[PDB]
Amino acid sequence: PQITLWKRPLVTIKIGGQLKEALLDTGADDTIIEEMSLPGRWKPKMVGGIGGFIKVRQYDQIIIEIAGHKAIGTVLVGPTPINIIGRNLLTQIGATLNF
Amino acid sequence: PQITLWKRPLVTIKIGGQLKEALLDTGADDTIIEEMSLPGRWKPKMVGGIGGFIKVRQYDQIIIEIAGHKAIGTVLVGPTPINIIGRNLLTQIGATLNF
Ligand SMILES: CCCC[C@H](CC(O)(O)[C@H](CCCC)NC(=O)[C@@H](NC(=O)[C@@H](NC(C)=O)[C@@H](C)O)[C@@H](C)CC)C(=O)N[C@@H](CCC(N)=O)C(=O)N[C@@H](CCCNC(=N)N)C(N)=O
Repeated sequence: PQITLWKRPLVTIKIGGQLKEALLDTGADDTIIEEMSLPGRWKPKMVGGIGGFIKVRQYDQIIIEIAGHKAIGTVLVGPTPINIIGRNLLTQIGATLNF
Repeated sequence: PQITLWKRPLVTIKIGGQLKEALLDTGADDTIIEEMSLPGRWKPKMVGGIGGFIKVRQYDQIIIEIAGHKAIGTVLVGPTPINIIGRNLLTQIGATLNF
């Protein structure tokens, strides 16, 4: 699909058998979702935003469905105001910015 | 142009007669530029995201050239780590997210 930006580009994702809302975020290097239970061991990572840095838990090779497209990659878990799908997974679904 | 997301989608912009590099960010409601001088009166505003909130100055009716495309809208000025072009101006250049 082609998505205009008059409204926030929110989509439905499926992770860990749950449906959650997420923002398609070209301004994010990585993908971050709010606190949830994910399988496997995690590693520590620090990420920065407009207001500074936060500590998140990094999980690898997580299966996640984004607006119907399956992706398998790195997901960070932490205190983010909203679930964000970043470039790491956007490239997997073949997303591009056009104008 | 069609912009892939293997890398950060940065583009050249022209504001206040100055050339700057900016990030095309579908995850940003507004446009935030690094500390610089702009004409007119402004209002204080607080914007947030990952890491918390920061204080910016809001200037309205500012003309900005985004990668060649002239647009007009509100521009926030503050201590941002990177110049961000949000949806308020992305819509004006007809930018879309395709996948
Ligand atoms: C420095 C600012 C870079 C811009 C983006 C912003 C954004 O991710 O698009 C987020 C996503 C939405 C909320 C989480 N948008 C925002 O943060 C924007 N917020 C908003 O639009 C709304 N705010 C809220 C809280 O809803 C609006 C209501 O104000 C603001 C820019 C203000 C309009 C951002 O935070 N990117 C992080 C995402 C986290 C991540 N790791 O992917 C990033 O890539 N950080 C990189 C490097 C960033 C560049 N380097 C640096 N010097 N910090 C990193 N690896 O840590």
